[PDB]
Amino acid sequence: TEYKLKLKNLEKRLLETLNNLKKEAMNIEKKLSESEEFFPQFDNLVEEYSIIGKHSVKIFSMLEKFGQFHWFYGISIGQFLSCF
Repeated sequence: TEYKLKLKNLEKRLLETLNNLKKEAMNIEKKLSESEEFFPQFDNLVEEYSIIGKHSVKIFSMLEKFGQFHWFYGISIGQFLSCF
């Protein structure tokens, strides 16, 4: 985001430095080319976390049903993350 904004700023400034223009353009191109294989390897990882999550939301729900049962057995989500 900051590179594309600064690139537009450099382009309007050049309208009213081509070396650093080309270098930041190459930097912009590289921080994309490396985003190509990063995403399918990123999102392929989390299946470990889906089995984590489906248990986590069930555990919190069970403690919540203990909280609706008796007024003393209350629990917040902040305490769940602190214990996590």
